[PDB]
Amino acid sequence: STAIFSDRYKGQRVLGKGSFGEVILCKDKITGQECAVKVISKRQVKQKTDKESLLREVQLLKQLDHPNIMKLYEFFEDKGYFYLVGEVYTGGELFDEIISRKRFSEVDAARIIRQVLSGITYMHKNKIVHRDLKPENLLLESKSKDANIRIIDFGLSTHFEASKKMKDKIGTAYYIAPEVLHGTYDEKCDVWSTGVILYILLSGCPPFNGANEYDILKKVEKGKYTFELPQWKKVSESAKDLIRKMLTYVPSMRISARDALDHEWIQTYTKDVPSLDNAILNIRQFQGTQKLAQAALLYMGSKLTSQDETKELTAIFHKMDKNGDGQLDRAELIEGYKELMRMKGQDASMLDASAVEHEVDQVLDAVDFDKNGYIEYSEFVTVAMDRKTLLSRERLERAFRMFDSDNSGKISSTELATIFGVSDVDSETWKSVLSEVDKNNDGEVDFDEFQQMLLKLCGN
Ligand SMILES: CCOc1ccc2ccc(-c3nn(CC(C)C)c4ncnc(N)c34)cc2c1
Repeated sequence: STAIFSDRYKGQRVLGKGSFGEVILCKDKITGQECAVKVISKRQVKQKTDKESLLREVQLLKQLDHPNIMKLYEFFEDKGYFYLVGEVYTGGELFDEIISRKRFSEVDAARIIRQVLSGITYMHKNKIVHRDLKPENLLLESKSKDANIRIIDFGLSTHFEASKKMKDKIGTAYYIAPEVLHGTYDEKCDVWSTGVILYILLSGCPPFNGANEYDILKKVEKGKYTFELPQWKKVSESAKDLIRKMLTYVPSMRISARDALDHEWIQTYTKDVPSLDNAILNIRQFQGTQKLAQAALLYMGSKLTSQDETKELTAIFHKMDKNGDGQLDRAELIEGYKELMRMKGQDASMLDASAVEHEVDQVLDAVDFDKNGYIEYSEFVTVAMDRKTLLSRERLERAFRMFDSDNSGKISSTELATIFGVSDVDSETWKSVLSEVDKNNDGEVDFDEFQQMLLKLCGN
């Protein structure tokens, strides 16, 4: 008989959203082992391969072992989902840690890139390609400072189709190898992606850039880039030589991961070296922008999900309310909330019956109602839904504050252009919405105004 994920694991909390699914911090019900589970919804993510081929890849991945590669422990599958259980890392994304440091030299970059190349080299030896390598897939193992980089998502993109949705696409275009765009690719695509990441570590700007996703993709496909920016004047010849070799257009002429590890630049800088201050500055701006556009798309999504789940939940309860007096008990609210999850797939957070009981009790305990009596469902619906959004509403706010590095209270129109370009919101569409909110021609918006624009960009 098939083994069941929630027989073995309980959810602690959501860690975040990555490629193909939500990632949840889980705990083994017997051993207390904490793990990070990536939950992939079959409704939302299509498979590329047969079951057979996926099972064999999983089995291989459970056996592979390298210090710069996320350890996979278990794999489960049921009717609606795939569950990929792996080791928890607590150090967060590499670039998030880099923006927090006072100095950053080529030696720091070389030590980072060596780790990435070492992980990749090993995976290539095992005939596993990443293809979607980017900064978000480089996690630090712990929150220490000599912490190792662990690369996540190796092998996934071969078996599951990427989302076409921008909220899931943010960041992808800078890093993708040109040959991946055209369909004929091999493991060399991962060296290209690393070259891009390295270019960014040493200058703070993407080598291939543009005002929207398609403009970025157009630059990538032409494959041309330069080292003419001022901050390249501070950088060694050997680093630009390696970059050139990694960003070589024709894959057969591009350096391999293994050979890159032997490059002069890696050798010299990983065994009287200035800080790259202008690069740190550009990376923190790049990062903040990426994080705010991401938060803007999630917020818009969250509002739409709420509009959808509010009405669904009310209809479920109306139906359930046989007598029609507006009064359900706690087990009924639970059955209805379950009914909502049965219909939805959005909550990886509500893995089993027991997580749903708990969530109901959280809402009741907020709403000043006794859990042992009968309850007005319309009031319960109102509180339950804010719970889900405000997470995104307060993360939106948090992300607006982090982007506003000067504590000015405002985002300029130029900055909005940048943010919406990354978010791939049409230029005349956002300006139009900004016209409707900025009637004083300040050419800038505060947080509430920004939020209002986003509500207008999602049909509110
Ligand atoms: C074959 C590789 O496929 C997988 C399988 C499981 C994963 C579990 C966690 C993560 C993961 N994703 N994230 C980043 C999230 C917050 C976006 C993690 N943070 C900490 N520890 C982790 N392990 C993760 C990625 C996975 C990728």
